[PDB]
Amino acid sequence: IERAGRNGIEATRGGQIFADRITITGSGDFGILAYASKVFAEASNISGTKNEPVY
Amino acid sequence: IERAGRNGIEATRGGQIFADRITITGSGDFGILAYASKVFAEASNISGTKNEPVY
Repeated sequence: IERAGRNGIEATRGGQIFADRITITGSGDFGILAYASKVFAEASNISGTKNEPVY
Repeated sequence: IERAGRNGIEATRGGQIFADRITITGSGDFGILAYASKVFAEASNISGTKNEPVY
């Protein structure tokens, strides 16, 4: 993922998201956002996040 | 979910039950029950439960 206008990854209302080595770049908001939902990322390359990377 | 004869939600023996604004009412037993299992209910509206609502 790259150049996201908003959160690079958003998981809302209990929706799990699987990820292993996903590269995140230039997101408008939090690169990874958990909203009562799980997110898995064994590795990552979160970069260029205007707000806090992991939320 | 209304007027259940037993626990209005049940995740047993594993498994997951997704829920966001789920409404329960009048359940005969536990409003939400879990046996080694995940249950997600962000904004549940448990009501009229005879036994303990969340278990």
